[PDB]
Amino acid sequence: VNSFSGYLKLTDNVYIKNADIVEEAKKVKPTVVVNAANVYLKHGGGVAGALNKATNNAMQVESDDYIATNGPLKVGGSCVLSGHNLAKHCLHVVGPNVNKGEDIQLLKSAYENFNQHEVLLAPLLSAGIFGADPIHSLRVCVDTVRTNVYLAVFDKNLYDKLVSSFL
Ligand SMILES: O=C(O)Cc1cccc(O)c1
Repeated sequence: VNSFSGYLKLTDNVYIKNADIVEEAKKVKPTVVVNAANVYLKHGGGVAGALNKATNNAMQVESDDYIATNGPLKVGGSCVLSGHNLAKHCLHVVGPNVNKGEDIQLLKSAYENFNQHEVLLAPLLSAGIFGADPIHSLRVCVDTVRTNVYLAVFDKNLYDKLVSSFL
């Protein structure tokens, strides 16, 4: 048993809910929250702008130190940093950004990072301002992630479409 409430079960291991991932993280304080990161960990907008704002910019301060030491992530890659006031840990995962010309095949590599963690609160990778088809992102998630993933979908209209079209 875990602390996640109100999710629809899609598969053995994948759950979904219409929720603000910021508000969900603040309520649950999961072990791992996933950020929709870019390779520079520049948390300007979307989930990383919203997650970073909720940390009062402490996520960005930590991230800048990480990049100064290690250099940029790979598209498809990840790093584990603090979860600040939102979670124990934040898994910063870089899905391909379609609006920058990145290979959508890298979305499966991105979701493979989730398998290193037994339970996660996550957004749909490469959705929203990263420009991918969210229906596709949910299919890749279901067919790639084997650990227990709790997906927060901000947009109620998209949530209903994801559920109603799910095979
Ligand atoms: O949550 C959503 O409704 C779709 C979305 C919006 C912003 C970033 C995402 O990964 C996904």
